Amino acid sequence: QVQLQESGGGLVQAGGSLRLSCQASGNIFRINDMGWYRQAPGTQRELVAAITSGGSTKYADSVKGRFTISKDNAKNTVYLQMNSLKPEDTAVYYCAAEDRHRIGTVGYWGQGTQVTVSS
Repeated sequence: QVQLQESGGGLVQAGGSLRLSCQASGNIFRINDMGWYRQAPGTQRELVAAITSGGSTKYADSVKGRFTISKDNAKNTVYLQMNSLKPEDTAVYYCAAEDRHRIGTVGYWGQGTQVTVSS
């Protein structure tokens, strides 16, 4: 099994930038797709960005053009680069990983990292 650990959250002024990191450890070879979800105060958890091992990406319309998901294989980490942050990006952000032996669902979750965008 696999563990996911997020970091890089915090407080940023509207219009500012923030880079989240998710380091995977354990049985790395088991990871297939990875992604970032977020859960704003009161709302449901939503998929924000996803990446495959080969580098294919996708984004929710609400963040597309502003957020970039990427990976560093050597460091076993995936990133969420968040530019032009708006107050509505305020949420707990969660790292997620698909297990190759159970495709189509999340196999592993991080504990979540708080991003607060001030007005």
